[PDB]
Order: sequence, then C-alpha cells, then structure tokens
Amino acid sequence: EFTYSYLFRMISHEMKQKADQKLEQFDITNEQGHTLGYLYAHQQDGLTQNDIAKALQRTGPTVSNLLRNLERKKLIYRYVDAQDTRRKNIGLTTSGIKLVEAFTSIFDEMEQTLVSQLSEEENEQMKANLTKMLSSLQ
Amino acid sequence: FTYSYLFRMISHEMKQKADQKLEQFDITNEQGHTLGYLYAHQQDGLTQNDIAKALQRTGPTVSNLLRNLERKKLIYRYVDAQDTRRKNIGLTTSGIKLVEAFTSIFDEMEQTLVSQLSEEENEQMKANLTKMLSSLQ
Repeated sequence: EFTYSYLFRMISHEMKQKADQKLEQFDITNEQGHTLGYLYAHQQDGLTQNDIAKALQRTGPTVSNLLRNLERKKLIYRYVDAQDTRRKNIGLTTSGIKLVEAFTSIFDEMEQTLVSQLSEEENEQMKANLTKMLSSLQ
Repeated sequence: FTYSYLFRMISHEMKQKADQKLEQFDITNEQGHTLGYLYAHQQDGLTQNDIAKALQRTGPTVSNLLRNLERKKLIYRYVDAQDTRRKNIGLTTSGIKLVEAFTSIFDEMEQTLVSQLSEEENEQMKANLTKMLSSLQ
C-alpha cells in the first residue's frame, strides 16, 4: 500500500480516469490526446511515425492505427521535407489544432493541481527523481 | 518533463514488464496486484469492497475479477457472520504458492526503484507521492 508499485499505478490510474471522463466530449481517447499534444508541442521538429512510437512506447501497429484514426478525421496530415523524401513527417491540421487547444486545458488543470502540492524547488527535485526512476525501468 | 508524462510512462514500463512475465501464469496484471494485496494484508481480513477500493475498479468489474480467480481456485470467498453485507476474501494454499511464485517479478522492480533515491530521499518521495495521489482522488 505504501509501495511505489501501488502509488505509481494509482496516480496514473486516477489521472487516466479523469482525462477519459473529460475527453469524452471531444471524441478522442487518452492516447490520441497525448499524440495530438505531442504533435502540437514538439511538431516543428519533423517527427515521423517512428518518433511517436518511441514517445508513446507503443508498438508500431498500435500507433499506426492510432495515427490512421486521427488522419481519418483529418486531424493530422502526412508531409515530407523538401530534400529528405523517404521520411514522412506528421503534422496537425487546422481542425486538430483547434481540438488540442480545447482539451489542452484538461491536462494543464491537472498538471497544476499536481504541482500545487509541492513547494517551488520541491517540484524540481521531484521531477528529477521521476526522470531517474523512469530511467531505471528504461 | 510534465508529471502526467512521467506518471503515465513509469506506470507503462511497469505494466509492460509485468505483463510479459505474468503471461506464463495465466493471470492479468490486475489480478496479480489483487492477489498481492490479499497475500500482503492477509493476517488481517480483506473484504470484496476493500479490493474494489484498492484498484479502484468499477463495482461489477471487481466481482467479475474475483469470480475468475475463484474459478481458478486461487481464492475463497465467504460472507461475514456479523455483517451480512460484506463478504470475505481469502487466499487458498494454491493462491499463496502462486503469489510466492510471481512476487519476484514485482519485487525486483519495486527495488530497482527505491535503489535510485538515497534512503532519505525515498521516504520524502513516498510522502510527496501520497500527497499527490490524495489530490487526484
């Protein structure tokens, strides 16, 4: 009960739960919310289908379907850099951007309720330790 | 670097490593954690509702999970004598041996985590972590 195994699986369960409840209104799933967000935030980088797979820690076929779903809703688009052409870069369409800007608040609200329990430099030290722990599990 | 990322991700690495190694026992990650709680907190008696609160999986679901484990003969269920409304859960010897068999997966993991923070930092961390879990609930 005081185990990190317990702690961690619950702090994320409770988190997944609250996000799904809210995203029901956008017709997107937890994973897709996170995918769109990643595309919104770190998009200009040129990330491909593999890059999202790495970022989501999801099996190629999983993430392949996920992207294929969003593309069906035309919320993302495939684009290719001019000289580098066997790469296929993923980007947000104008509707996807509107969507991200609408739920994004869900996450930010949550993030805040989290960081608001610890002190100013108590959050810096905490994040440093999670990154270290998450690194241990690699 | 966002918490949500980290908490999501950490949990992910954990379910995945668990799921791989538990495949050989014909149980799921959730059932694994349940048997653990029963095994762990067993000198005391654990109720169907305590399991429900523990996961905290939906009402029908927990009864459904339990019925499976009991069909697997890993647990017995019976109805408290004082209070007709809660029912009690108990590990079978089969169940006890099974947990003892798989616990090594979860421990090896739980350990390499405490490993990462110096013993003073660990206590501090379980405290902050509990504080955070309190808010989301």
